[PDB]
Amino acid sequence: PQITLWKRPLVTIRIGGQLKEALLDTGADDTVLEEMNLPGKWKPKMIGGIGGFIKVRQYDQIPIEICGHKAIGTVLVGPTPVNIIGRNLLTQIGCTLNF
Amino acid sequence: PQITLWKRPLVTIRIGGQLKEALLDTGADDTVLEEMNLPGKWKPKMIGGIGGFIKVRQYDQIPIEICGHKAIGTVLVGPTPVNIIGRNLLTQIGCTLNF
Ligand SMILES: CCC(CC)CN(C[C@@H](O)[C@H](Cc1ccccc1)NC(=O)O[C@H]1CO[C@H]2OCC[C@H]21)S(=O)(=O)c1ccc(OC)cc1
Repeated sequence: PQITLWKRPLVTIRIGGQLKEALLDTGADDTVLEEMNLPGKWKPKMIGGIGGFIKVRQYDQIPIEICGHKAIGTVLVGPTPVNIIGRNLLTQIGCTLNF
Repeated sequence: PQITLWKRPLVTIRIGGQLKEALLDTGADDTVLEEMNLPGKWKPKMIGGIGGFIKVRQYDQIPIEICGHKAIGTVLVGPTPVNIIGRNLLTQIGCTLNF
């Protein structure tokens, strides 16, 4: 599809039994999801943006379905105000910027 | 151009005869540049990111040429981690997401 940017590029994602709305975010290196209790091993990390840093938990090889497209990779979980699909998964679903 | 996302989508922008590198950031509503001087009236504003809120200076109707595409719009100046081109200007240059 083609997503214009008149509004926030929010799309439906699935992670296990949770459907969430998430931003397709070219400015995000990594995917950052709102607090959720995912199974498996993780490692602590700090990520920085406008305002400073937040602490997140890094989970690897997590399958995520983004608008029907399959992805699998690292997801960072922590107290973000919005779910963010970053470049690590955007590439996997074939996403480009065009103008 | 078509821009893939295996690398950060950094582009050269022209603003006030200066060349800067800025990140095409679909997860940003607003264009926010690191501390710089711009002419004219500005308004104090606050904006929030992943790490909390910051103070910025809001400049309206500023020309920026992004990859040779002309925009004229609002530019926020303040302590962002990196120069970002947000949706307010991405829309002006006809940028869309495609997958
Ligand atoms: C370092 C570049 C940029 C920060 C500039 C990175 N951010 C992604 C942005 O797209 C966030 C994504 C974001 C969106 C909404 C809320 C928090 C974060 N947008 C953002 O801060 O936009 C601000 C400018 O416009 C405003 O509109 C939205 C918030 C304001 S991020 O959320 O902080 C972030 C995401 C992933 C990541 O992985 C290492 C590290 C940081």
